[PDB]
Amino acid sequence: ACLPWSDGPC
Repeated sequence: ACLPWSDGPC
């Protein structure tokens, strides 16, 4: 699950 400050490849 993508990160808040580092979403990335969801």
